[PDB]
Amino acid sequence: NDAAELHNVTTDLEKVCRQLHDPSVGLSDISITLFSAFKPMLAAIADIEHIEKDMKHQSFYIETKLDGERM
DNA sequence: AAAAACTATGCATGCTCTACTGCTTCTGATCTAGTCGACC
Ligand SMILES: *OP(=O)(O)OC[C@H]1O[C@@H](n2cnc3c(N)ncnc32)[C@H](O)[C@@H]1O
Repeated sequence: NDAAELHNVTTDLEKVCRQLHDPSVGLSDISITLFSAFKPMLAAIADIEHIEKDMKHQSFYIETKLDGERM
């Protein structure tokens, strides 16, 4: 049921296969753990005249985008 | 005095080292084109 979330949190098939072996017995909690790669958070296309509607009408942070490698 | 036996020698064969020169083939170094992995 929650294989995708655990895989994203841990980024390893072996751990997902081993921990989530039984179908009924799941994991109570799943979150980023030490020495376990996690999927980075990306950004979607930005509407140029709906920013406020996208921000729910609150102050927002703007920062110059950097051309490098995400790590 | 005359005939037969032993030794000197000497020229030619084949082998052996020793080297030299040429061709064929294997190994190694270098250059160039193509390919894979990671990202964005
Ligand atoms: O085009 P894209 O979706 O790959 O761009 C988003 C990625 O770029 C990273 N990024 C670049 N610059 C920044 C800043 N200033 N802050 C946060 N992330 C940034 C994103 O993390 C993403 O991988």
